[PDB]
Amino acid sequence: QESVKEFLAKAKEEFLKKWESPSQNTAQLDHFDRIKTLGTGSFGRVMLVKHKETGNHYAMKILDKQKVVKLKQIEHTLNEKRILQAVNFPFLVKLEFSFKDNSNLYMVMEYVPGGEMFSHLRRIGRFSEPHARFYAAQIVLTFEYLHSLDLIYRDLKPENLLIDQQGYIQVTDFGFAKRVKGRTWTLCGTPEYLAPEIILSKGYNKAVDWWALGVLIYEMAAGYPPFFADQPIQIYEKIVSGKVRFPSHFSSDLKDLLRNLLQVDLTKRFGNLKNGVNDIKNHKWFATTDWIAIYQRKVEAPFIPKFKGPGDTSNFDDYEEEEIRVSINEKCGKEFTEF
Ligand SMILES: Cc1ccc(S(=O)(=O)N[C@@H]2CO[C@H](CO)[C@H]2O)cc1
Repeated sequence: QESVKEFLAKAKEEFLKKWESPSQNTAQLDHFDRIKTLGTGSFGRVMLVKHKETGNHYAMKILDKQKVVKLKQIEHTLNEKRILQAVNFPFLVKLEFSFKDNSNLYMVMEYVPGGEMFSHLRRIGRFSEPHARFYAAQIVLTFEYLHSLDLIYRDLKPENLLIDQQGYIQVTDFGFAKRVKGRTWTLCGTPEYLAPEIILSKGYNKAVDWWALGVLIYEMAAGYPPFFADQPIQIYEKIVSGKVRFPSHFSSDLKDLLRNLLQVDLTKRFGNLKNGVNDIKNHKWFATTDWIAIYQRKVEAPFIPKFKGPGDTSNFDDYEEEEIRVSINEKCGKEFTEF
């Protein structure tokens, strides 16, 4: 374990140096060609772009400053960029450039052509336990890394897990990630993945990520999430009850792990006990996992996504292609000074 302690100490040193002195303004919009819209939201979109001089493809997240302000996401968007420019881990999508202009904020990330885990999960129905375990191990290591930096991720769900050319996970969307020593209070995340303490408006901590991992593993192995209902209010009632029904095809080890991750009492939840992540890593469901081999990407993946090359968009969906305009006048300059 000294090797792991020293790895995490170095990881924190390197994070803190970038955290304290964030990079800014490392590209500009007219250095890229727009290719395709890969995703949208209420205040931003993600575009496939190509750098005009190098030919490299990237996933460019574009946030409209005026909408970020209106939807009360200022602090969250500053968190997202400051954290992304400071982290470095094999299963996190890398931020290559960031910049802003009169209208928008831009985060230029590596493009992962294999698509969201969500698509592959829905296509296949459910993943076998070995397949879910391969992905789950990556998330465990990623959360060990993030939590050691005092970061809470807060948006684990299949849509945010991209599958790369080797079949490994790259986590995207740090819009809810936050550096938290102690507790935090914001209501955020997708309903099916919210821990009870979020729904109950409590001060919560990194244990919410371990709850979300329980939801993710259940959904991967069953094909649907454990607290499924038609409307958020009904989902929330199921979550706080914590009553779960496991499919009979689940192994006993999987059920036991999930009862401990989907523990309503955060003080009893795996990942949040005295032994921290080691209660998860040492659980019988992970007995076949070589944690070092996973980290080193030496395990052959269950599944390699089909795609033709680094510019292929076939694993992503089709969206209306809308203008990306830049106002002649600066909007919300003060709010985004640090970006
Ligand atoms: C003998 C045995 C080997 C592997 C597993 S396993 O738990 O790794 N996989 C299970 C078998 O097929 C289902 C879907 O994966 C699971 O219940 C269980 C039992």
